Amino acid sequence: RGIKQKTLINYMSKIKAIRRGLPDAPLEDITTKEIAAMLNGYIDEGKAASAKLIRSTLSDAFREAIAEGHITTNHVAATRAAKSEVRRS
DNA sequence: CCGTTTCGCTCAAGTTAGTATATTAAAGCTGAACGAGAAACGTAAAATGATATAAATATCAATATATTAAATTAGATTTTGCATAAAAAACAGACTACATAATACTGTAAAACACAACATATGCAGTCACTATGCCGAC
Repeated sequence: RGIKQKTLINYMSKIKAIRRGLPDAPLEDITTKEIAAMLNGYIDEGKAASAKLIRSTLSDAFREAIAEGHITTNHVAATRAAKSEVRRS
């Protein structure tokens, strides 16, 4: 997709967290519940900004999957995105 | 001179900062296959350079005089560019006459199938054998 080096690393850092927080079961078997169970698990730890990037990266991963004949719908576009206000003074 | 500890670096996982596009519409680029006329080449044949010497023929000045090709006219005429207009033939604008399809209407056989009482092979209904290791039992 022609990225600017660093940006690519950011994605990999978000993908490595998904495979460790979500089973390696079929995509169609992945319900919306098990996606919010892991998501909210990082929202209570104060990592609100992290949950926003993880869901945005994971959601886009399925859009490409649907395009290549794998799944019919994205069960990630149903969950809410955690808002995060800047705490930096 | 060498060892030990601090510091410059990069990998790994959180915390923020920034900018915003998809289709129409019509080209523009470039690798690869497609299709004739004119001149430089080349072997072969025809014209010419090679070559020389006494005898034959041309080289040329300076001026008188008869001769003639041919540009320079100058008047004569076919040739050439351009229509004008009517005789003669082509061809729509009419029309009845004639043979021909779409249609108007009568005349008649027969295709296509329901309906109904039988007739019966054949698939389905019900039970045992064919064919060969399981399971269970010993090794």
